[PDB]
Amino acid sequence: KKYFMSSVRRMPLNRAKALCSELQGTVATPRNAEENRAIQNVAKDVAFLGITDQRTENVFEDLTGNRVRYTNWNEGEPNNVGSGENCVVLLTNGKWNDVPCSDSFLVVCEFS
Amino acid sequence: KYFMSSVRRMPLNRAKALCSELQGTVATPRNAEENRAIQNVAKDVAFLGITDQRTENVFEDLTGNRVRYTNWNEGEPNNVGSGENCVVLLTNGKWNDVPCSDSFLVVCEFS
Ligand SMILES: [Ca+2]
Ligand SMILES: [Ca+2]
Ligand SMILES: [Ca+2]
Ligand SMILES: [Ca+2]
Ligand SMILES: [Cl-]
Repeated sequence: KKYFMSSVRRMPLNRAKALCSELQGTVATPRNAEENRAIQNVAKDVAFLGITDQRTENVFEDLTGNRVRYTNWNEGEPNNVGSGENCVVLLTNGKWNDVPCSDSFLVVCEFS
Repeated sequence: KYFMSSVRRMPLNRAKALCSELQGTVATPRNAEENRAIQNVAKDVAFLGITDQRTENVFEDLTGNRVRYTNWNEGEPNNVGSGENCVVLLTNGKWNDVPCSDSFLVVCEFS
């Protein structure tokens, strides 16, 4: 089964990736509503998910380059504001928001 | 409990910081079953969340609880040199006390 754990400190996606990979896990990528809720359970605040549209704008993939199926975008998202928002966070209501990969948020790691 | 191993080596203070960052702790086997599980996730010698830093030869977990189950390698713990107050799980599953300043892999434990 997948197990999700939340970080205590906030950091940009690249550091979030490094943190989860340090324990041989990955940044949490919910594949369905059950997993999305499981991530909500552990994230006490806005937290990074392992999804990006860095390759092609508006084509969201997990960190292994696998195009995602399930999405739970907050109304109005993804909006790619300004210079670009190519990373994704799980808001406190469980919905998603695309944000700059360089911005800092808690991270939820996934292990199985 | 879920056990995960790090890929890089680091001293105990950094190991504690890593496990704590994801709200866990350095793995502390409470019986032979947990000891084997940690051994299996660790690909090389790794730190356990046990030390005798507070009182020499009184081994406790990182929350101050004295440990009951132990699996010391023959001749251990020997507190050699200027002192060894940290503990590692060897590749055969037995334990060895080592300097906390030394670098080893870390196995984190989560509930
Ligand atoms: Ca984008
Ligand atoms: Ca947005
Ligand atoms: Ca000692
Ligand atoms: Ca020793
Ligand atoms: Cl020491």
